[PDB]
Amino acid sequence: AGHMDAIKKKMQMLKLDKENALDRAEQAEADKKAAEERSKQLEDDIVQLEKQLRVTEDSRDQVLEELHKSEDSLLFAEENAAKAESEVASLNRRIQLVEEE
Amino acid sequence: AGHMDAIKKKMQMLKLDKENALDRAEQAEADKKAAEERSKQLEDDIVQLEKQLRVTEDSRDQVLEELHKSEDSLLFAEENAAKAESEVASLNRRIQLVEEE
Repeated sequence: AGHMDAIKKKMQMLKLDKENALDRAEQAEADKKAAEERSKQLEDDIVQLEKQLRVTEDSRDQVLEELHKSEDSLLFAEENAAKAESEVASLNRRIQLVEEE
Repeated sequence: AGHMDAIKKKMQMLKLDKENALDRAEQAEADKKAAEERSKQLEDDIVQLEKQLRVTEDSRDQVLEELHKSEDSLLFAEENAAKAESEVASLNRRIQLVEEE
């Protein structure tokens, strides 16, 4: 085995180390794309959830509107109750005065 | 028709008016309960929606966590890529120096 045979042997072992370093570079570069692809997936996920949030919020705002119309119904019913009670008291005074004629 | 016959007649017409006022009081009192019952219905509706909102929010917070772990994956992959690139350059210098022996 010549001087060059030995050098040959050592270049081969180094090339073997480099091939493994290269494998690791390729894994890492794959891992960078897998991560970037997922990050993108998830970022859209939140977009979708942000929109879903806005919906549930408009849908809530809508029950609130109905609530407000109902509260208004209630108050009008109270007003009407007092109006009729007043009318009944007025007719009772009138029947009393009529009876006394 | 006596003096009292006439008074009788007028008390009857007044009683008729009062019976109608009473009907209106009863409608109004019914309307006050219908409104209060609905207001209650809707107030619970929003409770339910407030809770649903909090869910969708926790579920969003959760995608965000996954996002953060993915971003972290990416950075680690970049670190690993540079590490391996460095190793490959180091082995290339070594093979060059070996060849020259």
